[PDB]
Amino acid sequence: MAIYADNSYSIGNTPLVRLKHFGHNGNVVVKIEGRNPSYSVKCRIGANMVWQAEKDGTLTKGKEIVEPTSGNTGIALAYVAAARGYKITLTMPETMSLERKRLLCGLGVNLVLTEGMKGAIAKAEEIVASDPSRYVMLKQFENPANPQIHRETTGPEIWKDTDGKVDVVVAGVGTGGSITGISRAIKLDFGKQITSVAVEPVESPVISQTLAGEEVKPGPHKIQGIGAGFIPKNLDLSIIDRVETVDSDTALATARRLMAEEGILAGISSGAAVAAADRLAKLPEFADKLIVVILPSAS
Amino acid sequence: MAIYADNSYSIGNTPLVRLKHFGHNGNVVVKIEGRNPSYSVKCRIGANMVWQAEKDGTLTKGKEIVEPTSGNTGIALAYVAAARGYKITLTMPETMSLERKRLLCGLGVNLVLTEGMKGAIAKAEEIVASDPSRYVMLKQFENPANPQIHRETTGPEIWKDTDGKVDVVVAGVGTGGSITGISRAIKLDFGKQITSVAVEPVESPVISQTLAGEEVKPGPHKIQGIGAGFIPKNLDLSIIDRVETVDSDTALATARRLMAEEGILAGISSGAAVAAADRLAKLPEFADKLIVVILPSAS
Repeated sequence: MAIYADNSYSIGNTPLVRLKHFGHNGNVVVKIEGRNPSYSVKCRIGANMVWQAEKDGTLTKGKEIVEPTSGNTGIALAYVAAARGYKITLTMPETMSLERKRLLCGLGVNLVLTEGMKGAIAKAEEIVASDPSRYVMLKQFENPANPQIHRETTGPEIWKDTDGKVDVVVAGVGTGGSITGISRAIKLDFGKQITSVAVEPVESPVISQTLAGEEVKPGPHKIQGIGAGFIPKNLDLSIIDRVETVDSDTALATARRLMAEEGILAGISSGAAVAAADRLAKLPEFADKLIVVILPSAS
Repeated sequence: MAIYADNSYSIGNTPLVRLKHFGHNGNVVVKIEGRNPSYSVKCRIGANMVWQAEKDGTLTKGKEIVEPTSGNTGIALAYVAAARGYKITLTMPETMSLERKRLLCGLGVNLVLTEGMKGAIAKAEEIVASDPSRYVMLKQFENPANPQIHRETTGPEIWKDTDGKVDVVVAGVGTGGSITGISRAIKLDFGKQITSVAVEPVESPVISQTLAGEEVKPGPHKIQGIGAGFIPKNLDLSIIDRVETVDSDTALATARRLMAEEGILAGISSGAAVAAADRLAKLPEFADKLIVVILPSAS
């Protein structure tokens, strides 16, 4: 019966856990996206972007994946390329975690060394163009199969596990696919007018500055996985009800609290997402509303 | 609806994935116990041992857990003590991973430094006896709630997800609870005469030497999580059909293969368990039999 044909098909069905030391009488529940292959939410889009390029015939036997590693998107693509027998080439800067090196190289990846993150993007492109018929780039910030997998899985899991009671969905934005696809699932396919809340670093609040017509001022920050410093094409502004900003220290402190007080290990961007939800959760406005927060990764 | 009241209740329902480059035409399927809170199988027993001591009244508000950290059992207990509001004290040797230190201390654990693993056991005991009314020791190698949680969850998940077709269950033995409880579920509660296969390091094959009446010769090895060098009280010899030995290098190489060829990240003890299953899987004897292998952890 329920035996997945490869590890890519095992993505998702991640759990909902109620928070005890956050929110107001249990109105904050978290979706633990770390209970995933490759230990992050990115497994969903790594699988679906590979899957869709197969349906497209833009990806076939003997074609080699190339992608600019967005830390976690590289691991997810790596494990999927290995699960489906594709050669893969990832590009990311000159250092990062030497654990991420050993892991990617352990996953059978061919890794490419560039000199920042806009810089790594380049050497992927000149590698793709080095031979356009051997190489496919998936482009995670604009590939519609990124939000589409969330509209098809992440959103519906939230709908089913909350029996339709979900009132607010809180999610940080890196590529924007999670909140776009979730919000699309619940508003458009299920028909409930929830409050979609994007979270971004207060140190780089380009979504807030954009929507307010203010000067867009990207800046350095420590909240890994969100705050790309621009509006991704996979972030559908038309569906964002509200934007919440969080600073790195609060985002970190919140991650520590989730561990010590809830027994939940999550990355700093989950701490940012929880801090934002807790803020909403303690407005009387949201006192009797079920808030669901995405925890995108483990650590 | 499906919202867990704390992280301890979210244990389990881990997935089955068919292996492509192991076994004979798909007869090896793996159970990814790393898709668990705390990223290992031990989450199941950390929860259930805490839960059962609560039912017992051997553990109540204000009592402080003490336990000799078996690497992964410490992390699982840590996250459960935090999820249920217990103070916890774990004992393990003088070094290990300074990441495990930061994680345990991050999980709110009070950590105790001893000078080997039989040595760490001692300072827990003299801490418990330092005040028997404040401290509870759970004793993972002999506590029946360890195999009992596998008879209640792990076994039945295997039964349901294979629609009863599971013929062989392959599992490494540290405390012995996984294979005991699984085998008890399938043989005794469901009534199928499967082949229960224990895996142990060839460098320390005390189960094989015992069952053969030979000299029991424990020895050093690198397969972390199994091979305690003795017969645990939670390992029910009466239910073991077969014992398979695996060396550290093969166990490691197999873990690498699972990553590079299957896209599955698992620890070295999962590599040992897969190597053993692959051996069985390529006996004509087992050619038309579904083999389920426990992958106990991520890394």
